[PDB]
Amino acid sequence: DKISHKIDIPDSAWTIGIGEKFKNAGHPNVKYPMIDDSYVQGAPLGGFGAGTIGRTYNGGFSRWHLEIGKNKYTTVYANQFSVFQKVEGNKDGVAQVLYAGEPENGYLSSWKWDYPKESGMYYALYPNSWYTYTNKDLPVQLAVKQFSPIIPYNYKETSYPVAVFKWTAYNPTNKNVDVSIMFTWQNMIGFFGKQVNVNSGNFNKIIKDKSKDSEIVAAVMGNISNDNEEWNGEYSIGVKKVPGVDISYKAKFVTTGDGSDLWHEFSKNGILDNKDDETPTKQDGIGSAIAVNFKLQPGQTIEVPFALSWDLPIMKFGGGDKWYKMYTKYFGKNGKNSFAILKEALNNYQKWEKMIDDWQKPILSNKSKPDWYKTALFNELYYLADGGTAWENGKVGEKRTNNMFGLLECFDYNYYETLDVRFYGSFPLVMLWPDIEKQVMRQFADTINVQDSSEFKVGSNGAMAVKKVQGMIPHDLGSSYALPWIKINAYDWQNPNIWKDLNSKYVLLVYRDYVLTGKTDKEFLKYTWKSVKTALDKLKEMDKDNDGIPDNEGIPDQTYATWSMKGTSAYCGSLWLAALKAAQEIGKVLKDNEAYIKYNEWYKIAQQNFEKELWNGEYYNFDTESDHKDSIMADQLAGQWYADILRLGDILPKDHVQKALKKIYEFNVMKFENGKMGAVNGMRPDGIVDESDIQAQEVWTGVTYALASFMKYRGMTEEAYNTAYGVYKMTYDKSGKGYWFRTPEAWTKDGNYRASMYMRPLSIWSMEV
Ligand SMILES: OC[C@H]1O[C@@H](O[C@H]2[C@H](O)[C@@H](O)[C@H](O)O[C@@H]2CO)[C@H](O)[C@@H](O)[C@@H]1O
Ligand SMILES: [Ca+2]
Repeated sequence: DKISHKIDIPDSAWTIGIGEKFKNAGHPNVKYPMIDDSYVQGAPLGGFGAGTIGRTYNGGFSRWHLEIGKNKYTTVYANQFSVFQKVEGNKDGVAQVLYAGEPENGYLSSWKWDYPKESGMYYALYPNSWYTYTNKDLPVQLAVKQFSPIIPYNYKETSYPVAVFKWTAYNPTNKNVDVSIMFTWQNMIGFFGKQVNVNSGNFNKIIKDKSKDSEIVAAVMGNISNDNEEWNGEYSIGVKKVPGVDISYKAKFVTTGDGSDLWHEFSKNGILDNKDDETPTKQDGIGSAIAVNFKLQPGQTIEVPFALSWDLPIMKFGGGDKWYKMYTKYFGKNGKNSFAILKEALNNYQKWEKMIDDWQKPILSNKSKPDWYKTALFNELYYLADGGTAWENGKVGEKRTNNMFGLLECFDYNYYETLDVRFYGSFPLVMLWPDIEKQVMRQFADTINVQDSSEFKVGSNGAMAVKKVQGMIPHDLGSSYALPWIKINAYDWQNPNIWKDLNSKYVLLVYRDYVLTGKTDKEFLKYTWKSVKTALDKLKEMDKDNDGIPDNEGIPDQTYATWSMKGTSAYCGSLWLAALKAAQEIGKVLKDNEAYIKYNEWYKIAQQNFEKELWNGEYYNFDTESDHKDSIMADQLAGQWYADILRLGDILPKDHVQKALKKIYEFNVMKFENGKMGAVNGMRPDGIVDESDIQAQEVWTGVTYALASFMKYRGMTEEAYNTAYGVYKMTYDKSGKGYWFRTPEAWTKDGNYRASMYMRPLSIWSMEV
């Protein structure tokens, strides 16, 4: 491995061998159907709202999120990098596809498949990933750095449907070596969004752009149609010329054939025919090929950049709504702009690299933090781009001031911006992309007073209920199978209009966003104030016994729905206390003196009653009226956790909070599988897991990272990192269950999971407040 010294892979990068098998991978622990795409994953490529492409550690372009809100796992085998090498003075060379595997069907059989094991590594520190190629039969060693320009406080490049592949090649041998690197890409127009004739009209063309300081050669893969539809647009691949390399290309080869039309050229001398065949296809799959060839003298290094772009301007949801994607603001909406995007990337990727280094460096250079934590902190951010992200730039067939945004809860539970989940999972947005965060919360503000009197069938019991109640915050802002932003509350399994935590979390989220963006944005507080007051006032009406706190009703009425709460609960109670104190402070800032006085009286009354009803001398009871009331909940003081973040001070006595957290650490962590798997949600005071409901027996990844941050703020440094460590281990480590780049909501004692690719674990960013 002489190539690793010649590139800058950080030590915290997640690593695995190319072609490595993994023996202990977990699977779903529920009886209903649930996604399991295996452990062959990688860091995604593509910006926010662009649609993402998951290239795996084996090198395949396999996890497709280009259809916004859908997860499609299938390797498009034609999409590859391939290498040709010949030692100078030798008659023949070798050619090899850089993919640890082979096609299932008989297509592309003439290509050299099955990149051997123990011959290279994959590395990932999102948004960067790397492949190294160190193979006995390849004299020249190769590495590629691949990324998309995901940059905090940048809402432009961060949106781009683009990837850069910066190759580095080094000759450690005593002889000159001829080397070719080739990028193949299938014309994927019609891969989604066409019932019939999936390839028909597809055509490829070569573009050459020589502009003194920059020669670029690119294949543009489009369609003859000018239909402005979900499926139509362009993919492009290309390369920038550098000193000492020459470029060759093949505009059209058949992907639904044996491949020899391309391979017989490339495997001969690593040089292609430069044939520019623009004729459309009818039934055959087609693709393009871009290759560079060069000669490396002994000890010589060369760097050559490739790029990939996809101009697919329109997203369509299942309800029929068609929206333009965010990036269209910068490149246009007509779907004929893939080359412009690619050219931007090939001429600016070095700037983008430095911008990425600039925002990672403060964390990476802090040597007081262990590398494992950085691996998790950065790689968890995969979900921002990969979570079915929707970022609109106008509805198809119409100007507008704001660009609505949606991140999914997950693909199995296909709901945009699920509020109770985003309470934990929105930390990276507020901290790194605050304008997006604020926009999402204004979307929620705008839903508060919406009334939908028509009824729906509640799935868990069968009872009918009102869709959307005035003054109650929605569970979500819709589904990709229906109408995001328009038809809210797509979730019907329970009735969110009776939930006791959503209104509180909403208020806490509003004030969080003000506090963590510098306490300067009064306009944001003004925009949201009516909704805040309404939300707390409607929740006050659910106080039955007149203790000043909303009553949980012993039925599904909060986040932990099936692990029911009754009476005053630690969870909803603490959130209520914190929300009231947050409302007080907004009151003071906006000079709404009556609101201030009101919420202050409500706060003091509820605070006293909370302490009296729930403090047992060691921790806070789960609730007042359940069968499982003395259970130790991991999330018992969620309100106080947010109050620390919001700099709202002590809603509960310091001494009591400290004891509760020590108890949670002693029990929920260290008495659950030796504290190597996170915090189990519920534990009985006898040191046995609360078995009243499945949820209680689950570790929730995002709850645990949140709990770690809470411990950290309260000076429990060792406990915080030990708690978080178990979540890292399960996700990323060889001893875990192989959930890298698909971190689930939950696992049980056995390490099997529920709901892979989940928003909540983004809560790890709360540890950086
Ligand atoms: O995991 C907590 C999370 O649950 C989500 O509801 C799931 C539920 O967990 C599952 O048991 C059921 O079969 O499916 C529903 C989705 O329809 C819920 O969306 C979240 O609010 C909650 O945080
Ligand atoms: Ca009450």
